[PDB]
Amino acid sequence: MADPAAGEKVFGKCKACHKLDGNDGVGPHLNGVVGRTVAGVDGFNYSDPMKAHGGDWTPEALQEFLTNPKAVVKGTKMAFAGLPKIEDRANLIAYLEGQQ
Ligand code: HEC
Repeated sequence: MADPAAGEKVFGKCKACHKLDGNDGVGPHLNGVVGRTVAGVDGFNYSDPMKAHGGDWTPEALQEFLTNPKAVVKGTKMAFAGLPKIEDRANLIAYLEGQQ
């Protein structure tokens, strides 16, 4: 299931650290992350294994990192446990395509 309205309720788990619309808080601003370069917001300083990772945030790279972030990038400052169900990750990735 890839629904952007159910992805807005799943993004309430992200809202306290991350704000979509230009504003960088505890994490960076997430407007248009689907396809965006790893360590790409010039303005937010990232972790050293996040800067050394490379490539882009594709829908499989976002599904692996949102399943467990500190197992995928060993030494990221993202203090989030994980989304185990596919519908929560796929609904959220449809909302992050909706806000490009
Ligand atoms: C605060 C406790 C966070 C929560 C809750 C979530 N994330 Fe976060 N995110 C946070 C930080 C501090 C960072 C930077 C990590 C680093 O190593 O520098 C991040 C990063 C992401 C990223 C990468 C973005 C990029 O521009 O490279 C993504 C894709 C990301 N976080 C997504 C995300 C989502 C969708 C969350 C809710 C399910 C989520 N984060 C929660 C801090 C926190």
